[PDB]
Amino acid sequence: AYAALKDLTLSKQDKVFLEHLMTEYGFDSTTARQILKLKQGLERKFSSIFDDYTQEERDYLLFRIIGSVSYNGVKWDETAGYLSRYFYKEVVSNPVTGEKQKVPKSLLDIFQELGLSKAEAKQLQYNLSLQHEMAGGTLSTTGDMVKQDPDYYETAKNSYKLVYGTTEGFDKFWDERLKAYSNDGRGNADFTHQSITMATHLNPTGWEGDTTYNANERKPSIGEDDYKADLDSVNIIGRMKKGQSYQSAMSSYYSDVQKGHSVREKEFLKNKDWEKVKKTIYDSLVPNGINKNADSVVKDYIAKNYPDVSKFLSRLESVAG
Ligand SMILES: [Ca+2]
Ligand SMILES: [Ca+2]
Ligand SMILES: [Ca+2]
Repeated sequence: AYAALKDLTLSKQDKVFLEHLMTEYGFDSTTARQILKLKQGLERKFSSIFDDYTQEERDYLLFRIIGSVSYNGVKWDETAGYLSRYFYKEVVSNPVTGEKQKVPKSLLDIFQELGLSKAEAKQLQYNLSLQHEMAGGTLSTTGDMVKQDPDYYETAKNSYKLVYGTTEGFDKFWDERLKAYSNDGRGNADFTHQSITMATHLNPTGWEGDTTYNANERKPSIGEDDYKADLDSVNIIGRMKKGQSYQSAMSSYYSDVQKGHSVREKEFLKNKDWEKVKKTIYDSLVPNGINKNADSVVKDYIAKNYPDVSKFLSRLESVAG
């Protein structure tokens, strides 16, 4: 655990970054180092010294690629941007003409272009999806899965063998990852959710989608994993806009979160007006028959019908004063 990061052969800044990935989301050193490998591939592919790209574009690409594990399809391409603009293979499309066409690269092929081996790419994708599904603390140990949903258990087991090549150790692995990714059931930030939120905010062309009736999703849904992801997206993007890279801003932010008190909520309320947040959620969730000025009535309505959004409001209200 501690023993893994002594030798390495990473800058002090990179080790700090790896440790934040591990602490905040639950990744072990193996997965965290694979995420660092992706980032290093982006710097080799999109230079600011030998080419034209910027650090913010490289940070966007990292968020966009990690997000695509869980958020894909044309609805997300229009929203967070098309990865095919940056990752493709060209093939002769008409043998007589010589005309070529650019064929979009799959997510696993993007991972390998950026430096991961085929096995590393499969492991990274799997662990990013696991963290995404487990972060909210709604999933079960294999021991409870067997009894409750035996078909989900054998499905999950098959996915693990697909990745690692064996069924051996699935129960121990799943239970170990469930404790780490879910923060022992209490909730960690949903990393792919945070990533696609940040990618969307950095696309040249979050909490609001999760707290309102937007079309696409399951209505409002803001479990603890999305609460942290949504607020941390806004906070870290804000630090980046002030001049920091993603690695610097997230390192400074998670350090500050540890050193302070309710820093996640206080910093969110400095980026987003508490009254605008309240108003956005009220207009979307509260029917016109309820006087929105009668704040005690509204809070009891939300508390009864949207317990997750209620906690979201209670936590911010608490720090708004
Ligand atoms: Ca989530
Ligand atoms: Ca402000
Ligand atoms: Ca209801």
